[PDB]
Amino acid sequence: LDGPVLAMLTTAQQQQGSGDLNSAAASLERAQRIAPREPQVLYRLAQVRLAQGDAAQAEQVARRGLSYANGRPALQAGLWELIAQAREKQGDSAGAALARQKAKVS
Repeated sequence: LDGPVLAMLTTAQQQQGSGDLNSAAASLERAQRIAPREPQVLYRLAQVRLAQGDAAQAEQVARRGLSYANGRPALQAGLWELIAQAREKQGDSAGAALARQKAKVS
């Protein structure tokens, strides 16, 4: 396992788990300096932003992670569900259903 990326993920999850979504986001942006193309980093980053209520932001991060998630179906399913939840919180139930449709058949 790649230690540096995993260290930042681990640190991010400890911070999110503690209620410090700001630092978690900072830790995940530091993770990108090591792994700018890691969809799992983007997945967690989109989660933290979504948990902060920054839905439109989360959606674009998750949509970016998706472009790097090719041939990783469990992860693409996860990212689409995140995108659905981000559309929902933006008042968009059509784009949310269409996203959950892509999560179910990827």
